[PDB]
Amino acid sequence: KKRQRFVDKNGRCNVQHGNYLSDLFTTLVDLKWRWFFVSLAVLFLLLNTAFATLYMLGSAPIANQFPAGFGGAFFFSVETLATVGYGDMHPQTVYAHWIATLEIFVGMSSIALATGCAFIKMSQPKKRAETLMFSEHAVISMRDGKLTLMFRVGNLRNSHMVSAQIRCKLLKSRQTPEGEFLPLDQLELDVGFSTGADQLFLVSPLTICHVIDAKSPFYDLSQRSMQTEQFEVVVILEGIVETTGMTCQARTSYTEDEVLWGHRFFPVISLEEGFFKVDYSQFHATFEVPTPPYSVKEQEEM
Amino acid sequence: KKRQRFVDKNGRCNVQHGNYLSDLFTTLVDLKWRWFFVSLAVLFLLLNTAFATLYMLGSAPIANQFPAGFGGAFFFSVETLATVGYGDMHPQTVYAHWIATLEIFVGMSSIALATGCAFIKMSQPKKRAETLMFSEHAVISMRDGKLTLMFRVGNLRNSHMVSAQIRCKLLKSRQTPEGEFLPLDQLELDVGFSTGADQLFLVSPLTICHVIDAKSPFYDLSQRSMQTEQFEVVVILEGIVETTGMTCQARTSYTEDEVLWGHRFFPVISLEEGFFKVDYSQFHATFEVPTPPYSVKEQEEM
Amino acid sequence: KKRQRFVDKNGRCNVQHGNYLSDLFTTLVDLKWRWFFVSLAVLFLLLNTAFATLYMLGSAPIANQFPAGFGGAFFFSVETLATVGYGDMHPQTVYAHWIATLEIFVGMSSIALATGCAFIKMSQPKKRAETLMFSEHAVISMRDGKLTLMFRVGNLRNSHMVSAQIRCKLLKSRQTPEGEFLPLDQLELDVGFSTGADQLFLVSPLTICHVIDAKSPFYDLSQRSMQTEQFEVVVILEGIVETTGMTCQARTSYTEDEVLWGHRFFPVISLEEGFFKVDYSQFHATFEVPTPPYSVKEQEEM
Amino acid sequence: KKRQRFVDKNGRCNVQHGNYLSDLFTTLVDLKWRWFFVSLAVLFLLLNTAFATLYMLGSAPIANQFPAGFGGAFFFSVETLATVGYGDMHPQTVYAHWIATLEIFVGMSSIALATGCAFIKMSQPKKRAETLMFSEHAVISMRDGKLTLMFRVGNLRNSHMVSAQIRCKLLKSRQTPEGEFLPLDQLELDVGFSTGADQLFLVSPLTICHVIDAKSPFYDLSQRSMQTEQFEVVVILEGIVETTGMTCQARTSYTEDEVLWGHRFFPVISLEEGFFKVDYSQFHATFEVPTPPYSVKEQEEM
Ligand SMILES: CCCCCCCCCO[C@@H]1O[C@H](CO)[C@@H](O)[C@H](O)[C@H]1O
Ligand SMILES: CCCCCCCCCO[C@@H]1O[C@H](CO)[C@@H](O)[C@H](O)[C@H]1O
Ligand SMILES: CCCCCCCCCO[C@@H]1O[C@H](CO)[C@@H](O)[C@H](O)[C@H]1O
Ligand SMILES: CCCCCCCCCO[C@@H]1O[C@H](CO)[C@@H](O)[C@H](O)[C@H]1O
Ligand SMILES: [K+]
Ligand SMILES: [K+]
Ligand SMILES: [K+]
Ligand SMILES: [K+]
Ligand SMILES: [K+]
Ligand SMILES: [K+]
Ligand SMILES: [K+]
Repeated sequence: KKRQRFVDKNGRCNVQHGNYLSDLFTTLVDLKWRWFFVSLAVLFLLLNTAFATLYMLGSAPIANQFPAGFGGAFFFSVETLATVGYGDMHPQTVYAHWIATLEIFVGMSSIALATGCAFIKMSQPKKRAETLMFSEHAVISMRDGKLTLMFRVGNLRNSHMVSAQIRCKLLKSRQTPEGEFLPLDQLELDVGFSTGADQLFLVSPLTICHVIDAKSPFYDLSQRSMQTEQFEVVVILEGIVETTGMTCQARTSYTEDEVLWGHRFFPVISLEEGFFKVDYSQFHATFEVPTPPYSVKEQEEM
Repeated sequence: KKRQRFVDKNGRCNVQHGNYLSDLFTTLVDLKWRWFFVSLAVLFLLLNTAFATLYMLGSAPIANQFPAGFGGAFFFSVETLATVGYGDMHPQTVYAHWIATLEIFVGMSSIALATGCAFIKMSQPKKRAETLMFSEHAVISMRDGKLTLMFRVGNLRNSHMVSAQIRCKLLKSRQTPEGEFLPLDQLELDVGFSTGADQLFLVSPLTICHVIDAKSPFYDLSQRSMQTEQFEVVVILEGIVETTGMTCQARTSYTEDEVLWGHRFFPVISLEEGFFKVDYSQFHATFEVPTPPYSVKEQEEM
Repeated sequence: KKRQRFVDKNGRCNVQHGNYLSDLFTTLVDLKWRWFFVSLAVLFLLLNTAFATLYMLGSAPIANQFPAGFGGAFFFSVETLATVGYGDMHPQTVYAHWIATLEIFVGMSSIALATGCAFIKMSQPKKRAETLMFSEHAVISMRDGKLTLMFRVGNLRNSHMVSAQIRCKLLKSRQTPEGEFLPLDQLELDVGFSTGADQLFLVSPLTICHVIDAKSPFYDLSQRSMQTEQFEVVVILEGIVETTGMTCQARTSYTEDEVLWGHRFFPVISLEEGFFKVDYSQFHATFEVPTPPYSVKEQEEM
Repeated sequence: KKRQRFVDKNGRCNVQHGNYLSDLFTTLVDLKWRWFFVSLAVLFLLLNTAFATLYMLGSAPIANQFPAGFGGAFFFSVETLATVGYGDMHPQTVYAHWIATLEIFVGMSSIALATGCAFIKMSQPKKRAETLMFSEHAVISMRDGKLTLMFRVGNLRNSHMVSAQIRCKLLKSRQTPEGEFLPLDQLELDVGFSTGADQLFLVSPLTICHVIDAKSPFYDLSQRSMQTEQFEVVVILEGIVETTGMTCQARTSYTEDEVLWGHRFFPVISLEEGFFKVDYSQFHATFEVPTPPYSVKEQEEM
């Protein structure tokens, strides 16, 4: 179908490199709460099954063991691991006392670790899918007298984020005049770093602008050349979740075929009574407007 | 009465979008401590009422159940959910042991979650209402030879915040020369991003300055045009609470009618004996000063 | 003695403003560990004394109460508040069960809160007094062909901090040409914001430089004028404690009499065998060097 | 062998300065999990051995003490310190009640502290050794018409970091024209601070570039002078671990002998099917390319 992009529209990078709970850690945290707990419950049962078997290795280790056999050892383990200590059943032998001592340490430890995970889980920002949105396409048309590359960004579910900032990079394979091969060269796309305009007040959707001039990597991009050019505009938006103070990031990408020459976005903001309304049905919509086909370079130099 | 502003003086945005505890989470945390705990107490009682009924489904589930009936099941639940485990009352049947096992897991879980919430609650900065203040009005008058837009900001209750930074945006509906409709266009208002002056040393109140020149959105704003202009200056102040390391933000807004042409603020700082005193009675006060009615543009080009 | 400075050498601001545990919170956290715990121990004893009296209001509330009287009620309270629940002593009446239920809730709550405080306490950076140091004096002399204001900063106890940044403000009372009174006006002192040099690699001590040119507030400062000038250079250094990720700040100040014209710092760095040594005995030391008495302005315009 | 560098290739600074758990704190946290817990287990056993001896100072302090003697006092201590409270063994004397009360307080405290440490331990980023890599050498050759200093950086184990930024400093001993001795003077090496290019999108390896021009400290560095020059390029890369929101830093260094004149890096990126592959075998590899031996200064002025 289409060429292989380096970053998916959802922000996922299609890279592959070559030849302490670090990996499974994020997994646990990533899990939805219901599966997070169902997950802890499983470990709980396993640890209890394990210590229960250890107690059974000794003879009459537990006073008033009920029910007799493995079952009682299991429930005693439960009250021990969680430090409940009803005590009707309790260690009756030195061997049982050592097993209980070890289980008590392991139980506190496990509670400590599980508690840490819960906190981090709680501090995590909601998935991008439900917080930040980018327009499917970007466009290029004249704005305030200059050919401009634009795309839209909006913050749905109020994720109470502050310190919102946006950065844009152009990914393109190229060869330098000296003959250096640069497969995924990254060029800066100025979207406000020199005016402070890249520090966003993102409440309602915004149309991000990259002015195409002599310093822009798109200085010589024309309607025609777009048809044979190969590039990828990568967008990075970062913010901090106020409630937690956690820094989050949302990313998207626009390949050459997802940039529409001679288009303009429809507005999404409208003034009502008591408030301004955001019509999300127009979020991705654009329409054609009179735009010259020439690159800024062809125009400054013709 | 007055037009509909996009941001209230208190920082609240009047926006409305279109068609895991995420929402109720902030609510709980937002609550005052007394209601936070009264809130946890309610859940505690409910969980205990719930497990108490479960125990009652079995026959003589609890040894020495006291009082007989639901009451004893309730108190046993209490000592179980909180992992106290006095044990005088304790599971007497396999059924009761399974219910207790489940309750113990739920109790640890609940303690873990409630503990997480408490921490976040503790890390939260005090409300703006009691930490950062903005002058009710902004003014425009000559300072150091240049027409300047000014407003005041101060930090009351020492919220031990560092990394204090301020940003200002001009919100205004406009139409581009190419005919693009921009309902809530955001233009940058330079208040120090090019000198480092936007990185504030906020101890005593400060008068924030926006120099009106050729690059300012207010380049052609005159006393006369102000009377028919429609805009909103949005102010964003961010800082970090030292004690907790949490990043916070305070916002305010100034509509065209809240900007006074030809005014100057009264001073609030005074040198005493041993310290400098801040007279907050003059915080919002301004007085008229000789100021030309022309815009900077009319003056540079007349 | 000397005039009243706005910021003490130790970073303390001498300001006074006018007419939920927020205040006492920092106090507790500020406390040294030994007093933090001795402080929690006191609350523990008080809470236990309180619940002990409540139990005593009922008759024979506790089974096997030992010792008889208040003492037994106190120890039972202890095992209850901390959720130990030995259970030899346990609620014997409905009244005692309600008191115990309330105490159990309060105990979990207290443990939760105390645990939160401990975490924050642990995340706090060590006091400036033992982490960041500033030279007692600043100096002004020629460096690389330009009159420069300099002072020294060093990081003692490796506080594992990253993202170290420095900012400098000139505090001075002045009157604008238009007649505006500005008691504590803050002017920016460029120390690297336009080269990235304000982002410090602070391992060994550094000499911070402010080049005095036409854009500097000190453009017309001469040896003579220094004798009658009144100002205060406020220095703000911020960093993040790597281990905890907490942002901290150290501040100092230099009044006009603490700035030495025609001086240069002695070096503190020396190359040994296997490492570079820092001689802190030379940290504050400076010596006189041939320096013209004229301000940069008198020199550019003479 | 080789001269003494100020920063090792692994980021370690070879500095030595002159004449509350702060030091041992990082140690504990630094420890691998297995040793972290084995470490807590030791304290646990010691505290229990200690309280066990205290109980033994009294006569028949514990009911149903089992086993008789120190052993029973030890196990009772265990159930007390961890707040399990089986209660079969329990305080029988006022003396034992006071010791238990003290142990209970110490146990909660210890659990609180250990829990805090665990959280911080969990929030720590994985060691650089397994997260960020720098090329062994840097090179200098022509790129896009300009003599450029380059080195490579890559992020191995996806440490989910955002807000990635890079800074570069030139460390060199020098003497100012005025005769000031500067042993370890730090000069800024521009690697994108004026284009936003220092804010990296680090997924696949990147070649960092420092353009050598009139403002560069290397303006007069030639192939010949490199042979007798003495300097050290220090590289600082900072990022935030998304999962935890913790800011981390990786550093490296390049002495004059580790900078290869007239070299170029081999590419590491290759386009496969479904993804872009990173060949880490070429990471450190460079080859010679036609490069003039003259410094930029000799060339601009010849
Ligand atoms: C007394 C019981 C208290 C239970 C409290 C449960 C809080 C669960 C919080 O979940 C988190 O909410 C965030 C939004 O706030 C999401 O961004 C995040 O992804 C999600 O994991
Ligand atoms: C042993 C018992 C210890 C109890 C400690 C209770 C600490 C409660 C802290 O509350 C928080 O204080 C912050 C200011 O410090 C406010 O900004 C924040 O809004 C508020 O929620
Ligand atoms: C199993 C018991 C574990 C006990 C752990 C106690 C850790 C105490 C940490 O104190 C903190 O250390 C920081 C430096 O690391 C200081 O900057 C900070 O001011 C100080 O409050
Ligand atoms: C119910 C039991 C749950 C146990 C959870 C154990 C989590 C251990 C996390 O360790 C941390 O992982 C980070 C990467 O995620 C590393 O960067 C860090 O160095 C390492 O210390
Ligand atoms: K118990
Ligand atoms: K018990
Ligand atoms: K606990
Ligand atoms: K942070
Ligand atoms: K944090
Ligand atoms: K317990
Ligand atoms: K218990």
